Amino acid sequence: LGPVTPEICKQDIVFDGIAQIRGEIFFFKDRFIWRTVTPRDKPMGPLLVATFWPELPEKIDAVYEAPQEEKAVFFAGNEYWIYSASTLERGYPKPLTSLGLPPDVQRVDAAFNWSKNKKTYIFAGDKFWRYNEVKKKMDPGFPKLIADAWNAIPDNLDAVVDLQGGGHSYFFKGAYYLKLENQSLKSVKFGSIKSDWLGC
Ligand SMILES: [Ca+2]
Ligand SMILES: [Cl-]
Ligand code: NA
Ligand SMILES: [Zn+2]
Repeated sequence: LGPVTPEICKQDIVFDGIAQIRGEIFFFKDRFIWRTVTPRDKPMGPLLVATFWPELPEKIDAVYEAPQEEKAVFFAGNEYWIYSASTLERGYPKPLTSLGLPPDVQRVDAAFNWSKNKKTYIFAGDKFWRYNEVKKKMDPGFPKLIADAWNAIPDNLDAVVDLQGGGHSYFFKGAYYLKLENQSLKSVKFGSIKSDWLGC
């Protein structure tokens, strides 16, 4: 007798964060992860996030992999953790203020590094920030409003990821994802997370 764990396809799971880390896609839900190497193939899981990142709290809010450093950055509450493989770095968790976020944002929604410009975007409610990974600082003139800067992208995102050299960013909210053409921000298509990411 084991405890009940979430069942993809049989339940409507809205993930906390999604990230491609070291060529693998991770879907995070509470203490668990499912992973796959290519999107429409049914992911292995649930594994426990603790067998890879033991220091992470029981729920993350957003995850991305900083491309250059190939470090995984996880947000949970008003802290973030940066790892190289399963090794937590020097002095993490740090408050979100060490990333350049204002002390008023107490949690973020979704985060990704966008291959279109290799800048990191951090989404929180109706706003986002663009973080410079080489200068290790936020770019000026942020936060901007998602409604003002993105095309057909909803506020309160769940997760965002840009896979590989695929040239699409994927915004996940509720049961659907929006697929953005990185070369044509005008062209946004929608699809179903269960059918297209979880291979249900
Ligand atoms: Ca989230
Ligand atoms: Cl995310
Ligand atoms: Na992400
Ligand atoms: Zn079942």
